[PDB]
Amino acid sequence: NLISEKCDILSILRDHPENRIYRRKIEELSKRFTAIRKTKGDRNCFYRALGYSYLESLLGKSREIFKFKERVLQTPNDLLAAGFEEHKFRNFFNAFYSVVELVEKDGSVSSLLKVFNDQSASDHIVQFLRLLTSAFIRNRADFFRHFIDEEMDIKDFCTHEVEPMATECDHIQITALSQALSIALQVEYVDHHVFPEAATPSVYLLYKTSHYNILYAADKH
Repeated sequence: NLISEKCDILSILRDHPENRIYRRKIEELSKRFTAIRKTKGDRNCFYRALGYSYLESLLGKSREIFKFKERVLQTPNDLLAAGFEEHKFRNFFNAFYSVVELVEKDGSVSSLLKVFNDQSASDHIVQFLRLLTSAFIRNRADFFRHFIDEEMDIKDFCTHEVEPMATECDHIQITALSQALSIALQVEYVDHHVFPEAATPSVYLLYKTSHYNILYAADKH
């Protein structure tokens, strides 16, 4: 499946024999986190992980859901301001928005996970999040241009490394999407620019070999 059920932290070792060199780190994670979900490794897992994990965190939080829904409703304007024609992002927006309404009206983890495990609806959701990232980059080109070579074109970067499905993310894309959606994200690293520890993150991800899974904090008891 695209997004797994919750499993033990220590399952990162017991499975995967490659992972035994990082046993002490995995054991320290096991004291701060209580679970991990696995995402398929298809070059889209940053977008799929962040989008699932963030929408999961909103379940049952009326006022957070309210404010997120209002931001997502403004997203067509970011897209249009970036140069995308309504014609082209429409179906991706609709699919994203329909998961936000599931969150708001259904409110259940199992229905959410069912959308994110449906290849088609889930890839639309990814493609939305990618176009949003690209829009955000392009509308803030004066900032994001400092992250690539001064003779490279930020627009090429969006066209080739952000918009197409199955292009791996890197720090630019993670910074752009998180800022676009106002997500407080903490990335943990099992073993080129680290992400900071967050105050009260809604999403924790575990990074290893350019792949992202989702962590759940035992910030508790």
